[PDB]
Amino acid sequence: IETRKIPIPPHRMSALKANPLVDHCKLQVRMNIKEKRVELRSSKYTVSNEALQMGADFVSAFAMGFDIDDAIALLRLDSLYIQSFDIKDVRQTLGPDALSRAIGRIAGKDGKTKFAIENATKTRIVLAGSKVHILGAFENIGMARESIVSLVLGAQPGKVYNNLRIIASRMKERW
RNA sequence: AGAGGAAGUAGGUCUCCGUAGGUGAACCUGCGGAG
Repeated sequence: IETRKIPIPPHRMSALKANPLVDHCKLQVRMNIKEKRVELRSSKYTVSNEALQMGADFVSAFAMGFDIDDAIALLRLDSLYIQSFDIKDVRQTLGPDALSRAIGRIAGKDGKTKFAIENATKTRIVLAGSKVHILGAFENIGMARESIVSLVLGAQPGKVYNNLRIIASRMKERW
C-alpha cells in the first residue's frame, strides 16, 4: 500500500473545484487546495505502481496547466508524455531581453504560432512564463522543443514552421 | 495664303492577481504586475 501527495499552484483552483479518479483507477483521493496538496492512495482495488504513477502524472499535469481533455488523454494513452522546459536553459545571448521578446516570437499574436505548431506536430503545449510544458509522444515533444529553441535562436516563424511541417510529414510516414 | 517639282527620316498566446468603467454576485472590456 502506497500513497503519494502532490502540491498544486493557486491558479487552477476552481478548475480543480469542478468535478472521478476513484472510478478511473480505483485509487482513493483526498484534496485540500488551501494546503495546496492532493493525496493519491492505493486501496485494495488499485493493482499497479503504474496506475499510481500515471494518476500522479495526470494530476500534476493538470496542475502544470493543461485541461481535462488532454488530461484524460494522458490518463488513457500509456505511451503519452509530459515535459517541463525552462527558458533559462541554454542561452544564446546574456542580455536580459530574454523573456518578453522570445516568448513574443514563440507565442505570437492570438497564439497563432503556438496553435499552429500544436496542429502541425500533433502535440499540445502550455506556456507559463519561464516554464513551458510540452505534451505528446516523445518524438513530438523533442520536435516541439527544437522548434522552441530555434524560435528563441532567431529564425523566423515562416522558415521554422516550414521545416517543422516537412519533418512532421517525414516523421509521420511509416515507410 | 498656294497647289505643285524634288529629296530625305518613320509578431506576448494561456492562466492567476491588482485595477478603472460597463448591468449587476458573477461576468465583459481597458490598464498595470506575476507564472
